[PDB]
Amino acid sequence: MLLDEGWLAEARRVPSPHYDCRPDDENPSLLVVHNISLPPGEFGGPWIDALFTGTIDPNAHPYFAGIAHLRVSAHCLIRRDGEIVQYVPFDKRAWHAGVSSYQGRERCNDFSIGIELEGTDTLAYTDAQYQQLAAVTNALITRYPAIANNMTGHCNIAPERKTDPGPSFDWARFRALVTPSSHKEMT
Ligand SMILES: [Zn+2]
Repeated sequence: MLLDEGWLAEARRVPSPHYDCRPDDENPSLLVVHNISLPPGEFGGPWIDALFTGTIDPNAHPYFAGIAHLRVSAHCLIRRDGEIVQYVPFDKRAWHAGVSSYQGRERCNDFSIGIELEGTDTLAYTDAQYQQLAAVTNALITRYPAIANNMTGHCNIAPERKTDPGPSFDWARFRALVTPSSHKEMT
């Protein structure tokens, strides 16, 4: 994949206005697949911008209203129109999940330099996302090799048929395109 100034190339730079710090240490290389929307990169929905400005009202549900108090920071957010946004480079650890576990490894927090996908009410995801994500993932695997067999989300803690409250990211398409437990070297 292209890299420019040691930053991820062909992406929109949106470095989060307040990063996190979590007291955990596991090698950062986990791919997180789920449809979320939290940061106001580009949209016209006032709820997302209200979070960052701070005027969010405890109406939607408790989790979102709760976590508002804590700043958020993702890593690479791919929007539903096949766009790549980058919030928080490989320098100064982020937080965007709560908890997740895969292959007898639980991550207490989203303490890994993965990806996150963004959409709004399952608005057309543009298959292009999967293709471009797979390209980024090829680079990321070649950087830190884990992701090649470590793809999960927040509901994929055990059953891969669910990945969040809205998967539909075609596990057969993605797993075939990405490293299929072959076309790898070293480990
Ligand atoms: Zn999630």
